[PDB]
Amino acid sequence: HHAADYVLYKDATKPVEDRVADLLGRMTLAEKIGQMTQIERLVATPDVLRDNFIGSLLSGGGSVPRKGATAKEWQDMVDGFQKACMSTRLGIPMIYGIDAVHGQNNVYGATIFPHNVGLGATRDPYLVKRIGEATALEVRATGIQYAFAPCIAVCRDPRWGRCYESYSEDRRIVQSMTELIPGLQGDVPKDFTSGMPFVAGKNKVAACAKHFVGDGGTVDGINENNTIINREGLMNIHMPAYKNAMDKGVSTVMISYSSWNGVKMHANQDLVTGYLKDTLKFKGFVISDWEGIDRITTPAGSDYSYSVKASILAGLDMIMVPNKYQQFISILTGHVNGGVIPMSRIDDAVTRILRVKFTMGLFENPYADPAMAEQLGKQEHRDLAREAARKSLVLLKNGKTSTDAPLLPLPKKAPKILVAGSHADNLGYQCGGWTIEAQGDTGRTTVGTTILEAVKAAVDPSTVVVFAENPDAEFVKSGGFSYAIVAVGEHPYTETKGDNLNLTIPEPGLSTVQAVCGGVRCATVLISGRPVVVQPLLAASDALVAAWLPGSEGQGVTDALFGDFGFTGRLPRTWFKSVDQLPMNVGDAHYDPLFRLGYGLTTNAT
Ligand SMILES: *[C@@H]1O[C@H](CO)[C@@H](O)[C@H](O)[C@H]1NC(C)=O
Ligand SMILES: *[C@@H]1O[C@H](CO)[C@@H](O)[C@H](O)[C@H]1NC(C)=O
Ligand SMILES: *[C@@H]1O[C@H](CO)[C@@H](O)[C@H](O)[C@H]1NC(C)=O
Ligand SMILES: OC[C@H]1O[C@@H](O)[C@H](O)[C@@H](O)[C@@H]1O
Repeated sequence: HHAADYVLYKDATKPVEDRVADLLGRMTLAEKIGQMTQIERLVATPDVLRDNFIGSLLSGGGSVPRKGATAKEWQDMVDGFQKACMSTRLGIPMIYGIDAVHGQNNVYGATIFPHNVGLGATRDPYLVKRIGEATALEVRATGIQYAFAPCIAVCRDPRWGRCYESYSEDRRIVQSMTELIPGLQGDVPKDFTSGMPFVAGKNKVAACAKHFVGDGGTVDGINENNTIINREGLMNIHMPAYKNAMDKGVSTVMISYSSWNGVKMHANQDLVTGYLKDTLKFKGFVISDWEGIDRITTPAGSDYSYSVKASILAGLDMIMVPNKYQQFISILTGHVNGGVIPMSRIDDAVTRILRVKFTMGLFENPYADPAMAEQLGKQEHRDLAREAARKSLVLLKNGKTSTDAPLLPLPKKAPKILVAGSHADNLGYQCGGWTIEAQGDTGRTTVGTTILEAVKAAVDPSTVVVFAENPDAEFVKSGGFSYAIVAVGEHPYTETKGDNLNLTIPEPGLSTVQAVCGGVRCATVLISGRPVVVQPLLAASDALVAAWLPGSEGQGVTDALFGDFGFTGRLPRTWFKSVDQLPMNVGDAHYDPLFRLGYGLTTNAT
């Protein structure tokens, strides 16, 4: 279709499948295996990207051009890598991925939304869609086109260090929150075939349903472990939301480190090819987790030749190496050259990769848009996070006895109030994991409003606010306080570091609540990724709020404390009496919760 140097794959007016086929038929083995390779920015250089025809880059947690980098610094970095990729023979653009799992959370100044467990507490799929939308804009602010989200794990045991990344122990709630997908990617058209990939264009991002499948079903919540459940329960609990994701055009699917009845997901042909591809008709690309193929073996990495064979024969399309690309490419090339992996498998992986890239407009808009940089941390997005934080809060107690005056909502005007606790003025703790680093961090790590800052922004000008992180009982009794707001809870974590068999909050936490509430009527705000042992905190407190990990916008907390809005959140998980009960889920036979799934007290706006 027209000039003498015409190349059909480069013609934006042509159908995606025709462009895919046209380009695939021109590629060498090296160019094909390159597409299948995703590398860390930390090992990327212009020569590495060209010489190995690399398909994809990522940032792992904390993998950033520098601390405090601006949106434009990110764009410049991503465009630098893209320029190298576009200078290859075929000029296939790379796709750049990142964990934007509660906003664009590796980036300084990005809006940080509540983590998924709190979003489950909202029962508000449209709010979740709007968070997807805003997160797409903040990702594209940084020049990035691909988010490793949503995590649609169904966490069945809160001892797991990633339980906060699950919207609920109830698969129906997780299913409902797959609205994140069309928020991130755009709505699919009226005619759409379930399982096809979709992204609307340059203001949206490719999504990723992860981690397939049963990541939240592991024994005793041990991260990356074995999920022991018959096929019926796998399909009834862990699988459903993947079909909702197919229906909404999720572009990619990431494979889990976990095993199912002793078989490593990253080696499971029956589930990855037989089920996801052949039965759900998924036509986007399947990506590994980070050194996920390595972890097929014990020790991990002890037979990388086998890792490559097993994973690629199982049906994985793109491998998150993410460092040893030379070894990955060499070993895979060897296997193809020896007939151990057929060309049909290579061509399928590359067809899927290219399909997503052409569908999302990456060949038309390979570079960043500098007018998008100002989307990062935009006040309108912060307003949305603030609404989400407030809606996520679950009020568990509001009065020690049925005849007490209800403590919440608290008055904005009082002569003197106390804000206390390790979590009252600590932005990093209120954001939790996957914020600036994977494990998260402590203190003022990004731009935001702590609980203390939000209190001061909310109260009448005549109200004196005193902060004391860990006051003793006498300080409180002597201070002339009208009431106290005390905030405590878990420290930031993710993955295996978060696995925890006792689920008791660190001290001083309870001891501060006791000292404060002992002296003055108190609202306790518990910051956690999951239910934790809570009877002792309840016994001391007039009121207590499960605030989960509400993110950067602390004013969401005070919005409900001071009665600007009423409490509406409902537990998205069972609150256990003891960890000896676990696992214990709604619908179980011996169900003896401290608070059942769906529990939540309400207030009315002042
Ligand atoms: C589960 O963890 C146990 C305890 O560390 C470990 O020995 C076992 O190999 C793990 N199993 C799987 C499938 O990952
Ligand atoms: C509970 O578990 C974590 C390790 O997972 C540990 O750091 C913490 O000290 C433990 N708490 C108690 C009460 O043993
Ligand atoms: C709030 O308003 C409702 C209905 O409009 C009322 O019936 C309810 O009891 C009120 N709730 C509280 C906690 O006062
Ligand atoms: O950061 C890249 C990846 O790291 C892995 O450890 C996690 O399991 C994934 O959820 C994440 O996308």
